[PDB]
Amino acid sequence: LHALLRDIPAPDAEAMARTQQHIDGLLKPPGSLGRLETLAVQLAGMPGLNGTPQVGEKAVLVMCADHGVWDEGVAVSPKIVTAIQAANMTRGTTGVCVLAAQAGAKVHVIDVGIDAEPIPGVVNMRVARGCGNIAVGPAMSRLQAEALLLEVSRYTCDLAQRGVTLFGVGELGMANTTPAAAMVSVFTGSDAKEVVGIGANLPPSRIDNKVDVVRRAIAINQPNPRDGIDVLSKVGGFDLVGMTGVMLGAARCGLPVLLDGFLSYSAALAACQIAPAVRPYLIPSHFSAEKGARIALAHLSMEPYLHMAMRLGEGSGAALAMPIVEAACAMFHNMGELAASNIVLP
Amino acid sequence: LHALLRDIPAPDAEAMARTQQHIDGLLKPPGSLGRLETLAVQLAGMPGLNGTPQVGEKAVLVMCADHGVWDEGVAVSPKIVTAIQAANMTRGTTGVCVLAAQAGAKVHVIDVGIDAEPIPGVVNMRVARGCGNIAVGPAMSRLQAEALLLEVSRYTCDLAQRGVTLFGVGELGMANTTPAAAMVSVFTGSDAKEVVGIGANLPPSRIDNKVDVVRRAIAINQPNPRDGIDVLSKVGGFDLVGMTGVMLGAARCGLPVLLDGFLSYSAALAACQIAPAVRPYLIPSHFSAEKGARIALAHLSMEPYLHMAMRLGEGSGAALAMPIVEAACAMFHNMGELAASNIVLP
Ligand SMILES: COc1ccc2nc[nH]c2c1
Ligand SMILES: COc1ccc2nc[nH]c2c1
Repeated sequence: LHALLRDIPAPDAEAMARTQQHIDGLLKPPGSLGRLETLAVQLAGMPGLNGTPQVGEKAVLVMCADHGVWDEGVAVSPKIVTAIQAANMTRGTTGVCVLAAQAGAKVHVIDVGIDAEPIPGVVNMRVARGCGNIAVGPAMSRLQAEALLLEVSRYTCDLAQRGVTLFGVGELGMANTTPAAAMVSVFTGSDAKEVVGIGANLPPSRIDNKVDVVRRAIAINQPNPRDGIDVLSKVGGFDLVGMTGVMLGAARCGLPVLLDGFLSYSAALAACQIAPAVRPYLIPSHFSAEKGARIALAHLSMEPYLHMAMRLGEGSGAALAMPIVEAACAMFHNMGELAASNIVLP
Repeated sequence: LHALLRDIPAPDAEAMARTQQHIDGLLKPPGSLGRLETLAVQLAGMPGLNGTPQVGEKAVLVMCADHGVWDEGVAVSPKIVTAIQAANMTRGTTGVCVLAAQAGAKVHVIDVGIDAEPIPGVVNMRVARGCGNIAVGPAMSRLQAEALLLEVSRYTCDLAQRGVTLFGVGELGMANTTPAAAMVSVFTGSDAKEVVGIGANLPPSRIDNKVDVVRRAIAINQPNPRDGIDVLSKVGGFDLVGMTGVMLGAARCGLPVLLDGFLSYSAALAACQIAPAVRPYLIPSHFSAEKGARIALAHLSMEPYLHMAMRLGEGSGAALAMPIVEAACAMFHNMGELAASNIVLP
């Protein structure tokens, strides 16, 4: 793990300088393509990309897990939905599935802690049948966290070998916006009221209780903000852990990762906390409709591309942004050059 | 023309109600897919869509024209770029071309007023070799405007027959952000300073002059804000006119049109001014980096999906949004249903 972390490559500034130069000479007013240009330069700096903005195979990793905190009345979806939906993931009927297929990406369903019998077709990395209830104690042990980090990391980088160059991260677990709020609050120093959202249609009347739960998790666990692994294990969840793992793995592998929504922001705060070197590999997707979105993003210093008012999760936002990433490559590679037209612009 | 305008169909509320119902039953928390849901319902209401969100063939229409106002020192690109770039459009090397191809859309280059010899491969609808200089008089005659409106309209709806279901609109004409600013100012009642942008990298020192030019165009022409055709003809341009025409045609045809950036916003204000019935067919794409973007959009009551800091034009933003439109259809059609999973959500 310390190994893994140490070995995260820095971006190739040399490749980046060449990219910029090339971009500047394309058939257009310099910088006219805004964020598409920036995006492309960002990709060129990623070592696993071979000095150029390029997209090979695409995968979306969905981390599924149940949470003890569900018993605190924080989630109106019935617990079993995790298991059901997870199964659906295997049939290509979910929101992520549909969106991924549209993006030509492949969805990988990973069970890291579902409170149900194993589901065939789902990758089994199950830590336990749901995590501990953060309202009265830690979600899991430090060891348990580090281990999953390792395991997910590896799996992630291993896909790299199969030709994957672009990752999308997602989750599935009833009541997960709660631990998410807790983490944000902790890493960010914001009060719970500020970061707690309605999750999957939580009735306005039930908000108050959700906030209390969050505050409690915090007070009881005393998670240390300067220690991401500490935070994750105490008030996080299996699914949160797994997302952070994907992020560490893609970074170690020198590859780009597309974030999703609020849950994903939480995991990104942790990964950056654990390894700042991770930052440059992260790519925002959309701007989640969850209440704590703006704060979480501000702390990440990220401005998403898409404003869709989405709040489904599953990695649906991630899939949705893939074409944008492809567009930047097409731009980079297929556009003609000013010089070839004898055009000169200031 | 009065005919055309009269015959613009209202959206099918019945189809819309069925869409919503169907959407609500999909494998997810109701409304969790935000704007993607809204988008889909919007499409279902379009008569040319056959009661459902669907996308057949896709086309991007690029209106190219030169402007007399170029002589007022408002644009740093050399005039000839219109002609050059237009030619490039025919080779698939431009920004729109690259983006359209990525979206599987076809680009249609239309010459409505280029100040150069005709370009083979380009559709010829040339009104004149550039429009009049708005700083000292009208861009063209009312008749000239109405005619192009008619001609572009028809061409547009005619594509509908060839299987096109989704239009994207774009332009190409050096110095065009100037007439654009003028129109915005007029329709919006904003002062020129507020709406005048840097266009294609206009040096900050040269801004002042651009604003004066705009104010002048206005004072001299006295365009009537309650008359879109009046505005267009006086301080607009051939390309502006043509964009408005695409919009009227797609609406008459009962089809959706994707807007681009600032120039496109201008044309949309005019079309809505001329025919409010046009509104429901319009679909924002991205949020242009041009200074007058926010005002123009506010007047259109539109919130774009994409924040890319783009300012290239050509219909590049339009192409970029196409996959989003496709995504809403996929969602609508390929997602599984809650009932089929025995899942019940509040
Ligand atoms: C290719 O040079 C230019 C200059 C201005 C432009 N506006 C749209 N495309 C452009 C290309
Ligand atoms: C299908 O029902 C549900 C409920 C919550 C969910 N969160 C993500 N997908 C979900 C599906």
